[PDB]
Amino acid sequence: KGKSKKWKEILKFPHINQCEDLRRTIDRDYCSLCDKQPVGRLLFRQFCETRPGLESYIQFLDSVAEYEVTPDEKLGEKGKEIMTKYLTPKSPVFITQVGRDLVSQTEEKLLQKPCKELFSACVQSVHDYLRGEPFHEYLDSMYFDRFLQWKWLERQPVTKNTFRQYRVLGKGGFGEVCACQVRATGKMYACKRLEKKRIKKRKGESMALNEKQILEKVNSRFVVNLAYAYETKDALCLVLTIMNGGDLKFHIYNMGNPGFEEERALFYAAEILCGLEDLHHENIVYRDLKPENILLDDYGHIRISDLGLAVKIPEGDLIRGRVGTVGYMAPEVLNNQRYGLSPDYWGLGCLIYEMIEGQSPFRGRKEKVKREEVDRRVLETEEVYSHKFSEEAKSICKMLLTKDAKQRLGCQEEGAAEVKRHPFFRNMNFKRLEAGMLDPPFVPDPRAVYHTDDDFYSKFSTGSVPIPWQSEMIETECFKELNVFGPHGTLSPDLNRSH
Ligand SMILES: CC1=C(C(=O)Nc2ccc3[nH]ncc3c2)[C@H](c2ccc(F)c(C(=O)NCc3ccccn3)c2)NC(=O)N1
Repeated sequence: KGKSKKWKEILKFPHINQCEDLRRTIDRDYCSLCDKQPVGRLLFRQFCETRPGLESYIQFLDSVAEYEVTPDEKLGEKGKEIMTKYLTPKSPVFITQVGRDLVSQTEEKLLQKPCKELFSACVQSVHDYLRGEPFHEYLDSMYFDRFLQWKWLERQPVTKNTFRQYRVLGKGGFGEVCACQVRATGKMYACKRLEKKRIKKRKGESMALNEKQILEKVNSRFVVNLAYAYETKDALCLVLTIMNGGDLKFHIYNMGNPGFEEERALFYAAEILCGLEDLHHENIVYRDLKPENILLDDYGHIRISDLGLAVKIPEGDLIRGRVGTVGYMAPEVLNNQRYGLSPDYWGLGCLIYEMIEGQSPFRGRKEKVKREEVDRRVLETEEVYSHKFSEEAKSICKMLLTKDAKQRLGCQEEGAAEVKRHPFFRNMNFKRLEAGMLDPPFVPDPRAVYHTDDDFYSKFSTGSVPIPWQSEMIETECFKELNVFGPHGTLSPDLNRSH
């Protein structure tokens, strides 16, 4: 399925003794090793399936997975099924390490009205059990041994020969993004290639590193994810979630009637709002919200896709910096004031207005107007609203485009939640949107085609990102095919240490 012919050789396990060094120097943390890291999760689960009794605790955990995705109308029926499979005195798969005391509390919260995070405490205590003896036993096992081999692979050098590069997907001041493919696994990504020459000439180091490190640590369904970072002779590359559906600028202006139906604009706004929330949760200010930085995936969901201008603000501090794009810079930025998260709500106002109207609020579409004058309109004029806005669209745009940062919607104690409560979004179910369970109102046509250096370079090129790399191995069935053990209760050669 797009894999090279030698992929099994490329991904050949190392012998287990070559992982001696890893064994000594890996934090032996349950949540990370048996839940968060996806290959570690599967291996810990495999191990459990060989110990009489533990497959109950995992079956239960899967049953709750299914519950947390179950709708409200059927939350009761499913809650009752789980109760009489796993938790009662008489249940067939009784789990004893969840208190009867907690069973009691949970029955009472149940018979009232089922609350999506109902088994909050029961899942917790289950993990409290699994992290003791079972986990420590897992560490003794063949199955962790195998995890270390997977980890070994995860850390192998990444170079341009790990990938193949195809069509250009997008372009910018500092380089271009192409569709690329991992040779060994066939998985598709987008490779953002930044010429070393341009970075140095423009002193773009900070921006490049900021972007890499922020994409590395953010994990949001509304922001492109980072899977690899590496260097070539002439470039620095980021391998990112592939977004094949075009950017919002294109979609806005690709019609008689530039501008969307409110339904659709609402929807994008909500997803972008969530994206902003995820970044703010980490104290990142984005600073460059504009339609060309939002892209669609194949299903019509969006992600914030460029973070060159984003920056981490230490807790309890403000930053200075007159950066951004003309027409999308907030007054406090244009005035070179110190600011925090506020400019992003300004940008969100700009995006909603433009999605509805088909034009920046301070700038006609294809209007010959100079930077100086746009900046002037941003600071000195109020924006106008046409017949195209419902009252609630108008309301939210004005509230987000309040010139004073301190008084602007989204910049109070509730943060983003205040924006989610605005009537404009009165129909939108955010919990489901945040869980990826709302279908978008438009699916894109797949038929369209739209010295101090060296130090910086080593900090940039860290290789594979652990969790994305493991998901890749699973998703592409490299895990399933290669994760084989010795036959009939023995060790495979890669695991024998007499070798
Ligand atoms: C979103 C976006 C570009 C883009 O297409 N990015 C992109 C990102 C992830 C992706 N996955 N699938 C397609 C895809 C496309 C495109 C672009 C492409 C390559 C670039 F290098 C830049 C670019 O220069 N961005 C600014 C920057 C400055 C400093 C450090 C890093 N970045 C912009 N132009 C733009 O204004 N925004």
